[PDB]
Amino acid sequence: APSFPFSRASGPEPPAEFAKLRATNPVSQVKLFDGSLAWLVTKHKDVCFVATSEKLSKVRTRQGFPELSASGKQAAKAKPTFVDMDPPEHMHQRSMVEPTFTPEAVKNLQPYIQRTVDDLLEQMKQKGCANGPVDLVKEFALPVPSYIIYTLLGVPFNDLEYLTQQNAIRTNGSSTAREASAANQELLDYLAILVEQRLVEPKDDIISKLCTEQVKPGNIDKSDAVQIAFLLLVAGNAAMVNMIALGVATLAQHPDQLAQLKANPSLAPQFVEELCRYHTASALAIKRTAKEDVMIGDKLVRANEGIIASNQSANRDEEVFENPDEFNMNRKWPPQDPLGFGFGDHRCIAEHLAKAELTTVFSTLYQKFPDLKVAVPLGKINYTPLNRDVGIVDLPVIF
Ligand code: HEM
Repeated sequence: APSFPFSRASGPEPPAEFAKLRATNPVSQVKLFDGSLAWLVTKHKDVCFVATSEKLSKVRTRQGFPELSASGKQAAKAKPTFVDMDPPEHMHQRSMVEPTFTPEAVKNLQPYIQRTVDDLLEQMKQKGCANGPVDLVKEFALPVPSYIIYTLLGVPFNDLEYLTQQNAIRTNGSSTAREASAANQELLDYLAILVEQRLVEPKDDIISKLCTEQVKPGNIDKSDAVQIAFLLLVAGNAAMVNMIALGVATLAQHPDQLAQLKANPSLAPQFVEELCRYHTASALAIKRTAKEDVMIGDKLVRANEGIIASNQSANRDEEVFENPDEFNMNRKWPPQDPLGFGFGDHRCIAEHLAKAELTTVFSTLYQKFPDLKVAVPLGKINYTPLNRDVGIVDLPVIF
């Protein structure tokens, strides 16, 4: 059984194994870092099955849970938030914070999203690039999602810059373990103060709603509110930053599509759909154990065995997506959903918000900067480590 996670074939490419497995061994066992085994599912239909089957559990205290790193086992001991709950606990908690993320609520947030993007672009323009290229990640891909989720959560404007830097430190590959941990605990400490403040004087933010609607009635306690707020901050931010950077890189790699997008910013929704299919920035979240035996394709997954369903692989499944390794923003979409945001009950709470952030970025960035260029050869872009989720660390640009 091969060691999993697999390493990307190269900076921007999925691991090579998936294509071979889809063709020859679509449900197979892999070996995790601790020597334990897990079933790896690679076809779109089977990923959807795993995502929705009521015979499978996200509860990490079940033995056989496929923890992928030593730190993952550590984290499994803490009180779970809804990301790791099954029904009925899952929606009991997830519903406490869904209202901000509904399609309609996101539609009404569009002018706020646009303003945030515009303001960061204007700053970038005034900082300029007269002495040399600037880092698109630091100056734009990082602050856009960070500023939005922090503001939604209830952080005041003045504190965004420092807290954006510290949340980045948490996940920067360059951070030492100490630095990352300190930044983590620091964000938690910050959030705990905000919870105290909003319990005394609520404001129009997600933390206040937790406080008034859940803490004060005794449905959850203050610590729970902190953890839920924290989940919402850290679950998707690194993914968003990576999707923005990858989109810029992908457009540079496919100049005619950049040309099309500049000529018609109304193509941004379809560009984002293709981007979220092609670059599966969160590929390791659809994990389960079997509560009882379940058949998947030609395999029996027994009770207490772990399963990993690769939405990355699903998104490249030739049976669903014609010419799947072709980036094509004019793609003719099939009836089956791309799985960038997962599937089933646990499907990304923020899918609508993420897509709105990305659409706003890709309908504005090249209007503001029609001559934006990556300022290193595309071959030399600094991607995330090949054994981690796809992403970009920094991206020098000129404009
Ligand atoms: C482009 C950016 C993003 C991508 C690609 C993405 C992708 C994902 C994927 C693959 C999952 C797993 C869903 C499943 O279990 O089937 C997920 C879950 C989740 N995401 Fe995102 N995400 C993104 C942005 C966000 C943002 C902006 C937030 C927060 C605001 C967020 C919050 C969450 C949470 C809380 C969950 C857990 C949902 C549950 O288990 O009920 N995500 N996301």
